[PDB]
Amino acid sequence: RTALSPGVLSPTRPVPNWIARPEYVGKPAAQEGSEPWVQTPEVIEKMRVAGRIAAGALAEAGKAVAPGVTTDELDRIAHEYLVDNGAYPSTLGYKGFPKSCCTSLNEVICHGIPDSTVITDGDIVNIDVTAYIGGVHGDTNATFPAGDVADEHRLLVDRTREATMRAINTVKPGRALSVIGRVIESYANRFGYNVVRDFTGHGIGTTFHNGLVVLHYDQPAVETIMQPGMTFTIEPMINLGALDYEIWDDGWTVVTKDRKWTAQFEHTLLVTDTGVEILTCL
Ligand SMILES: CO[C@@H](C(=O)NC1Cc2ccccc2C1)[C@H](O)[C@@H](O)[C@H](O)/C=C/C(C)(C)C
Ligand SMILES: [Mn+2]
Ligand SMILES: [Mn+2]
Repeated sequence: RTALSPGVLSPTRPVPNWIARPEYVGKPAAQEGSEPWVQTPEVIEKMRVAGRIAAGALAEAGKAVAPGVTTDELDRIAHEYLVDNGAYPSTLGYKGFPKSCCTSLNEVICHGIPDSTVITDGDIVNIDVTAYIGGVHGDTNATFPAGDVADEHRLLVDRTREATMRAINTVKPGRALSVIGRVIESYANRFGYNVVRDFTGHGIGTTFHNGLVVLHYDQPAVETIMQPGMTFTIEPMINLGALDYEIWDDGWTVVTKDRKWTAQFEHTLLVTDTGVEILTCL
């Protein structure tokens, strides 16, 4: 189709009052960035719940991706899943973000705002859902095809899923955190793709972005070694075209400047005593 432009947002969706809000709702910023990177066993138990719920909501929204649906509808479906399972949608009110997930079509790198945009045949759409429950967060995203997607776009989506999975498989106690982005970027560059730098994965736990940064490109200056009980996301955004990007007037939606398409996948991971566990499985 043509380059995307913003549509119209629906009103704020209410959350039942008994579901606890993260502290950052309504505030300019969150109290995050200095929390421990290794979680207690009690928080890891709570994060398995949050991760399962976020994974259910992402799958339920994903089922609705089809030509003719709006991105606003994918948000209604994710929102209703979260609140029916007693979770707060962590994006809603983080730095004023106005919706309960991010929906990023085609050339949107990330942080697309669900709205009246209608998906058509051949689009790809990333849906990114985070659940807050039990005082902890779980964060996952995936790119879904709508209709008959062109080969070059189907391959970019399947290879971005593959790069994410190959990076997950490196996680274990003692591994250098920098191996994640060496594996992702070495694999993506086999095909001529370019791995986004300015947006990264992150530690997550009782806070959304806890100060730990997970890079998806090769950066051996990072000295961090993975520890049992560390929790973080791997969420590479991979571009067909160049890395240059622009931000829309809403101050959220990030688009490639050349309008070439881009895909992303994300899980929340636990470093176990021997390897890795995906917490955002249902
Ligand atoms: C691509 O997006 C990731 C992202 O911006 N990382 C940054 C890594 C990092 C490191 C330190 C501090 C903040 C951050 C955010 C983000 O974590 C998404 O996965 C999340 O679902 C969306 C969150 C909103 C839209 C509410 C922001
Ligand atoms: Mn996410
Ligand atoms: Mn994330």
